[PDB]
Amino acid sequence: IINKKDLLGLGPNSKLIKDYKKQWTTLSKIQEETLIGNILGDVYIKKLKRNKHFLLQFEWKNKAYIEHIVRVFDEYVISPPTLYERKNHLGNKVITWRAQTFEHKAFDKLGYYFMENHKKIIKPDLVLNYITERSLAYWFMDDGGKWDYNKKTKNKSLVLHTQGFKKEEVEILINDLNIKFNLNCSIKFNKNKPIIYIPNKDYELFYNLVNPYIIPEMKYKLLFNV
DNA sequence: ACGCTAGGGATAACAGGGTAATAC
DNA sequence: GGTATTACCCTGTTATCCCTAGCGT
Ligand SMILES: [K+]
Ligand SMILES: [K+]
Ligand SMILES: [K+]
Ligand SMILES: [K+]
Repeated sequence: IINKKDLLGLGPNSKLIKDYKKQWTTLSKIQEETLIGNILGDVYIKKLKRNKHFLLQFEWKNKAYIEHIVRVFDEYVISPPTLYERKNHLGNKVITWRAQTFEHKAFDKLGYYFMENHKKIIKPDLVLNYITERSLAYWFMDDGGKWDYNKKTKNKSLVLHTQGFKKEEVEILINDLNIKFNLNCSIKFNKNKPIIYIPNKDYELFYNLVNPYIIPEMKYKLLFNV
C-alpha cells in the first residue's frame, strides 16, 4: 500500500517505484480529458527508444498553473515543480517551472494516438470521440489567445495557436469543432502557419463551455471589459 | 480618430538526450 | 562487476502568444 512520499529521492530502478506503479493502470476520465487538451497545448508526451512507456514533461512560466497540472496528475509525479533559469543568445535570464511524470503504460493510449514519427498529429476522429469542454479549457489555457489585446476593445474574438499542426489538420479541427460545439471557427495564418480564429459572436458560447474549468490565475486569457 | 489585423519579437514553450542510482 | 533500467537534470531551438504600426473606414 505504497505512499508516494517514500519514493522521493530513490534511484530510478528502485523496486518500491515499480511496485508503486501497479497501484494505477488507466488515466481517470478527468485526467484523460485534461491531457487531451494539454497535448494540443504545452505538454511533451514523450517516448523515445530509451522509454518503455510514455511520460509527460511539463514546462510553464505560470507557477500556479504548473502546480494545478501536477495536482491533476498527482499519482504520476514524484517531485515538485522546480524553478529553471536559462541565459539566451540576447544574454537575458529566463525563468520557467518544470515537472515530469515517470514512465507509465496509462499514458500509452494517448501517446500512440497523438505521436507518429515524433510529431504531434491530428487524428480524423479526435474531435468527435475525445475532445470535451474540459479538454477545450486546457487547450485554451495552454495555446489560447485574444485576437485584440487592446484592454478597452469590444472585439472578444479569441485564437487557438495551432502553428505546429498542418493546414489540413487545422481544417479538420475547425470542421469538427464547429459541428460538435456549434462554433463558427474559421482558419487564419500567423507567420504562414495555421491558427483557429473564434469570432466575437462565438464569445458567449465559448465562455459558457470553458469558463467553468479555467483556474483563477488563467481567467485573464478570456476576460474583457463587460 | 478609431477599429482591426498582418507583420514581427524574445520568449515560453516543446523537444531530445546525458547522468547517475538500483538490481541482478 | 558489466548490463539493463530509468527518474531527474541538462542543452537545442524556435513557433508562440503577445504586441503594435498602419490602413480602411
Ligand atoms: K502546442
Ligand atoms: K502557451
Ligand atoms: K513564446
Ligand atoms: K513555441
